[PDB]
Amino acid sequence: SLVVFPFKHEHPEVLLHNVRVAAAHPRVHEVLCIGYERDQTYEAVERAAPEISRATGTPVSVRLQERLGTLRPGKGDGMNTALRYFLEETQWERIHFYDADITSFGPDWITKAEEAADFGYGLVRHYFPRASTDAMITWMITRTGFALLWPHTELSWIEQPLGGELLMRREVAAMLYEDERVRRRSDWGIDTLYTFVTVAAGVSIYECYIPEGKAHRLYGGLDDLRTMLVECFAAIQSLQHEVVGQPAIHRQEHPHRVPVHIAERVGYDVEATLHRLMQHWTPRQVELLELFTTPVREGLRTCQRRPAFNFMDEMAWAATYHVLLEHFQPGDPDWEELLFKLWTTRVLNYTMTVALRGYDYAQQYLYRMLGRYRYQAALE
Ligand SMILES: Nc1nc2c(ncn2[C@@H]2O[C@H](COP(=O)(O)OP(=O)(O)O)[C@@H](O)[C@H]2O)c(=O)[nH]1
Ligand SMILES: [Mn+2]
Repeated sequence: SLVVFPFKHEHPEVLLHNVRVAAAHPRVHEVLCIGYERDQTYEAVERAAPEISRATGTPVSVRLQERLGTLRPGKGDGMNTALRYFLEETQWERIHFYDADITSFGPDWITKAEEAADFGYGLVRHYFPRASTDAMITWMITRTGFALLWPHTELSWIEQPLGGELLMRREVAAMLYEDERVRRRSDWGIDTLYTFVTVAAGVSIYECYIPEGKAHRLYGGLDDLRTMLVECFAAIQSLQHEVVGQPAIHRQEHPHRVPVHIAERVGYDVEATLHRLMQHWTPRQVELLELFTTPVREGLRTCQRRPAFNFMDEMAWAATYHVLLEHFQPGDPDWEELLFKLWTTRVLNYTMTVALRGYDYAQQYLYRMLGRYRYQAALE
């Protein structure tokens, strides 16, 4: 198999460790690191490369991402450049992706995936336990969107649609490299694209569970995620009129109980997030609210004077979602900030009226949210 780690600003030690793990694995026949730019990490890898290759019998290659798409040049270009290398410069039967910044990586990751592929699945997705205030894009944007737009489909049932850890059969990779909507998505929307398209094409999917969780880079306040938020919402938006094919087999490994350290983690700085809600206002944003339902309009307007979020419950979010699908303009600075504030109030609502009632309570809620969304959408 080919194992790929795409990287941007990672520390060298962290990535080289993971490369060492993959290179040591009996089933891995090459590893490719795909860099955003040539930096300290890129060079570090390049010189450790031929030395790891002889100690293991596995070639390791570094390469720059190239401009294959047309949105922000970001992770998409990275993964697609990797697709091209896999498909055009090698004859390997399978391709693995794993985020570069993982600190809990081990060979069972690889093993579990390969075995599932042996079992016959076209695509294998690693999923993990996550803290109840993490994954807020995943739930509030990606899964919610898939549920509101494609209720009868397998799409909202994917556990981790933004997740970067996965394995594909060659033909699946080829199919994806050849799909214009996929190639286009050079920014953060790549994972959403791979998820959507593999499902839509009737690829057979297995989601295997990694109990240890994903130890990666940590994040402080909510606006760390702002670009990602817009790009991820954009991705859904652009798919909104697509149609989905007959589904294949979709099965998911049963999840273990959550590590205590994970159930006990807090995803963001509440104070700072409340502060941020009252910032970066413009008259244009205030006028743009006129597009929204009264409680959302009035809700968000209050945020100019003081933080408000009780209004942003599950129904209000769905209504807000429909307006955004219709009027949101990627590239528009005001729409971008409005989406951010708006998502922000949803997260806070969820944090105080759900996450605070406890981990299990939150998880049960989130799944029931999707359920209710799926059911509402299929009546209209
Ligand atoms: N090649 C490439 N890799 C990227 C880019 N942006 C992010 N990455 C990598 O994609 C993976 C996910 O990035 P990260 O910020 O840690 O994702 P997150 O944990 O979900 O917030 C990591 O391996 C990053 O190094 C990019 O523009 N190009
Ligand atoms: Mn990460």
